[PDB]
Amino acid sequence: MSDGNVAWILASTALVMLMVPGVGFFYAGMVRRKNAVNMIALSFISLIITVLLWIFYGYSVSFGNDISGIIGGLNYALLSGVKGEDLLFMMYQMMFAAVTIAILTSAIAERAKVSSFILLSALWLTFVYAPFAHWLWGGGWLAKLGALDFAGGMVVHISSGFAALAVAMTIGKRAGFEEYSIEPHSIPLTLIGAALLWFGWFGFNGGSALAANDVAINAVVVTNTSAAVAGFVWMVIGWIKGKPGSLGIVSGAIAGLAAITPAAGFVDVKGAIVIGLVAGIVCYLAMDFRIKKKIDESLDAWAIHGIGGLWGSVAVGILANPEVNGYAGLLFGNPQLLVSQLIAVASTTAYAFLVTLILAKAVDAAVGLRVSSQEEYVGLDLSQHEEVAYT
Amino acid sequence: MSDGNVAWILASTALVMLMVPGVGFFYAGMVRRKNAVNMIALSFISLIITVLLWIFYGYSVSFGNDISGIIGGLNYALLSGVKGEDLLFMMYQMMFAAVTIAILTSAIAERAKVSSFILLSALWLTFVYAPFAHWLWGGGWLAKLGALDFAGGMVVHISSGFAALAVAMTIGKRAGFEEYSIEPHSIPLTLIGAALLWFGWFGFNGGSALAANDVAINAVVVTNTSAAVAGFVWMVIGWIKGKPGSLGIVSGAIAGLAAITPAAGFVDVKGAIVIGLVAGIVCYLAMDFRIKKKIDESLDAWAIHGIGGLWGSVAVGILANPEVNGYAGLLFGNPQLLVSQLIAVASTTAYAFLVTLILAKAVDAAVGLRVSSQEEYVGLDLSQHEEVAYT
Amino acid sequence: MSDGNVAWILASTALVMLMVPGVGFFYAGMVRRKNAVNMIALSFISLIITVLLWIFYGYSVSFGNDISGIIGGLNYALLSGVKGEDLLFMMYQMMFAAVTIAILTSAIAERAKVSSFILLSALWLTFVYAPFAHWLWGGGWLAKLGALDFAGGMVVHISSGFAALAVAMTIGKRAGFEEYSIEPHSIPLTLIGAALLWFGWFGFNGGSALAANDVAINAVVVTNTSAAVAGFVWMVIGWIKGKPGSLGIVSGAIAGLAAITPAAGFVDVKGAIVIGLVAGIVCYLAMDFRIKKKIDESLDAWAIHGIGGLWGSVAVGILANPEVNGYAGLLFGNPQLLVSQLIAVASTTAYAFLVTLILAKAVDAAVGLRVSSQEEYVGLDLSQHEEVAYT
Repeated sequence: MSDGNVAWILASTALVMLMVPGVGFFYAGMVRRKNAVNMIALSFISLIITVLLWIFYGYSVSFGNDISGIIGGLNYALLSGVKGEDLLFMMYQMMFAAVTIAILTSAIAERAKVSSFILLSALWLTFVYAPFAHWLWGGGWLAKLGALDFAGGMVVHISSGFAALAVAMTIGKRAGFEEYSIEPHSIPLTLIGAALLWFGWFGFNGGSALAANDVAINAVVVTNTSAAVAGFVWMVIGWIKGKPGSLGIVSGAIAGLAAITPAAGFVDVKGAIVIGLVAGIVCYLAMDFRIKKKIDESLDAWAIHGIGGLWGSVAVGILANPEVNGYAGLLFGNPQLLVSQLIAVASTTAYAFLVTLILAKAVDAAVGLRVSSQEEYVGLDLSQHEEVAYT
Repeated sequence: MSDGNVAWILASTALVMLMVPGVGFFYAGMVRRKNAVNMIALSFISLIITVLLWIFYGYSVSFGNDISGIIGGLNYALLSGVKGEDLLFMMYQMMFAAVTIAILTSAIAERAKVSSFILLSALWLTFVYAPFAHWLWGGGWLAKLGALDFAGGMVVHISSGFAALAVAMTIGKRAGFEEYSIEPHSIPLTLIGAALLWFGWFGFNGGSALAANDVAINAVVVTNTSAAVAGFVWMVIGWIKGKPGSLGIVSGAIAGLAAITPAAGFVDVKGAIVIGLVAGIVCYLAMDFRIKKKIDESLDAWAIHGIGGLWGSVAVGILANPEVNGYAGLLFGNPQLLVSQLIAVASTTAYAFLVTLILAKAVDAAVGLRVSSQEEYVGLDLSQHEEVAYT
Repeated sequence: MSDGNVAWILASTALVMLMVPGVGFFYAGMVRRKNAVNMIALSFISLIITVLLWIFYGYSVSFGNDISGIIGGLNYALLSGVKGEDLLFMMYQMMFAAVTIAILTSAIAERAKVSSFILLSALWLTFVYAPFAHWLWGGGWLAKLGALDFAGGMVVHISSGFAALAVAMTIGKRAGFEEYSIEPHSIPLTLIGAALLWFGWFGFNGGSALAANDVAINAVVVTNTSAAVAGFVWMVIGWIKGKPGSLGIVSGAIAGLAAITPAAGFVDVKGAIVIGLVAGIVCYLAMDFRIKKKIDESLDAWAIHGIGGLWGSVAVGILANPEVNGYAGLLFGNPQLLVSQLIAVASTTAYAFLVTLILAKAVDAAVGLRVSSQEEYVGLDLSQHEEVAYT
């Protein structure tokens, strides 16, 4: 199987798994002390629930026998018939799902019932994630019309980003959101999460070539490039508006990482530089805008991942360099790729937002998404986990 | 040597090394602020001491020329005669030893003299760990009678688990153990440790195939499976008894990881599901039981690793699927494997508990294991390291 | 390209990248709460700035067409002409640069303007790092006269170490440095950084063989060996002088890691033991000495990396074992290698110290390195980032 290739993907899988709690730490540092445990716990739960559902039927629904090009059959339920390298792919893909669910927790920070999140997550994984994976990577209709997504610009970032926006709108602002700022209880904790996310992204984008080859190497180069550019942009903006806070710096880096994800294996360093530069700017604008509109999409999964993934997914159609991976974009003489990307981006963006909206309201109506005001007041660590973060 | 295989084991070795301080963080978050440094420091010391002893003679005693099938000779002392791939194996195995010693620190939390722990650790590594490794993996008597242990259900988990129980009983309860609860000073710190342990377990179980092949892939799949199942079980139990604390969730996940370790490369996903389900239940019961019996085996190395490793090691004899790795268990028509496992489990469990008991008392009699009451009062960070965790 | 080798270097690159924020956490725990964010932020900025400059021209200046054996041309600017495996090497090397810059932040702890550090870093990377890399690894004059540096004893440790000493002397002591001790605000945070540094060093030294072969395996063995020995030494010294603080333990381990870096792929375990033993002693003495001289080279980049790298680089000339990697040192009958090392060490030590001194003063004169007294008083988290570490 090429031990080298198996080695790299085994490693990449471990790396993406680390990103799940990595998201938890990243988010936890930004919420109040009384909700720190909850924020982290959500990422671990996201991992646990994802592994089970993926095995049970999630994998099959994403990559099983195609039906009308919109979803896969149940031929791989309980991994029936999944062997050898297919097992590794299943496992690697399983982790992409988990990270996606964790990113989404941005929209429910400090005020959701754990039980409700689990229910919603299970439904979302079933009706939004699996379909997307199938459409783009499971031989679905989007792949058929030529759409590309190297590492999940759409499958992972647009989905969680826009789903987060829908969820935030459904669950409502946190008490005191408009009145006064919620201060991050531990920026260092968030920076630890940020370090784990950058590190794990090596397996995320680099492992998406599914081999230890020139494409993986390219993905690693441009991934770091876009991250550095977007992080530099936010640093500049930070200075332009005051002082460069560390949160803005790593938030910018992540914008660049999300934007390059769908294009990591198709563009060159120059293209990577454009992608990161634009990502830094548009994502910052997106953040400012949702803030202006007073939407409590708390940790900016939308502005960063949603918008970053949207831009990067479209950028693929403009900058794909055939000398890099055969595929060519607009600037390389091929208008068709751009149209495939726009269709894919338009489709995934609308579906993620609208369907999540339906699922969120459904669950809210069925069991209620938000915790009581008093639980929100005492904090979810105590009220939802009967634990205290620090003593 | 197959660069791919060397690559994977090099990586797996790095991964297992990370698990050592990972154990330190995991444990540190659960003790009081005045003992945080001590708890972490112990894991680093465990690593340092293990590397030296392993090199000096530990490796040789585990994997050197067999003598009566119970121990290895000194032909590899100072790595004399260890070259090429044998060097990599030595290094990979070295890290298993280190993690084992760190897990054991559970039984001495908040009240042991560092010097005494070092002495005990050196003795334990010599008279308990090395023998076990030799018996099962060094061509010892247990391997000869057909016993199997894929990644250390017995060599690592039962040994540390039961040794921890013996040590706890010898050193005695912490002041105020029975009167009032000791609160974890930083659950987030513990969750960081938990994240590092899950991540490193990819190298632990996955690297035990000693190649980037189908067995490693299987080990990685079932390892994540069992972890998710057992973590889900503890989450359910947590809800059944109140609220699902994050500590219970990751403790359950670890129970599943310990249980699947001895079977990672022999069972299928369905078997992995059974193993994790039972592990979650029995380990939770074990925890409750040692608590009822008022034994201060502080961080549950026993209930989690001891019992989890015991179950998983026995489960190998029941669920080994020949279609997975040739070996077959009871349910697959082979009663013999079960008997080999029971013998191995009975032997390793009794020896670990009884011999550790002897060593602990010996050291206690020789130099005294426990710190003075006042040192316990002011905390070991100050009294044993003359340091203060946070300012 | 040997998927196995690409796999290992891809992984090693991820590992070295993690070391950058790893340095940030390591240092952050040792400074005051009011400067925690700043200390970490500096490492992330170091990474961001390094990636950009490396791509732009840093890589080319280090490994491009040689000119007079002191520097490389601009033939690889913007990675023009860099493809395949050369891209991976570029990326792997990029991370070495980033870690070096982060280590250097030791000398400006708690009192530097971020903008000034960036300017200085950019200049230093250009006039000190790139040249060194070229001299030793880019076919420069030092390589030509037979000097060796397996993983950066000189390129990374001596450079940052001595540059840090120069910077510290130029920027001046922190207010109250001589009067009273500055207490570490979070030793646990530092230990997390220490864990990440030890773990990442697997990719640092182990990946320097640029293949998953016997040399990488050796590097990994001796790297862990030297670390354990030096850490044990500091533990002993700690006991000899009082109690073994955890900071001394990991600081000793790092001394051993820095010392073995230039020799990781040339010496045997016995040589590794000598290197770590001496490193522990000389680095401890160096620390005591700079303290006696009242130099506020704050986090001992000099005593640990500077001196550790100096010793290890010289040790290569004494202990290189031809049976390990062909090269032989003094004790193995070859006096020439020792002379090459002394020349290289003398050259790199003097240049790093003197040129950094010039650059630091230049920048200080141009824009001023140090923050105002009041900013130093309120802390750089607030004054330089308008952020608060913990709430």
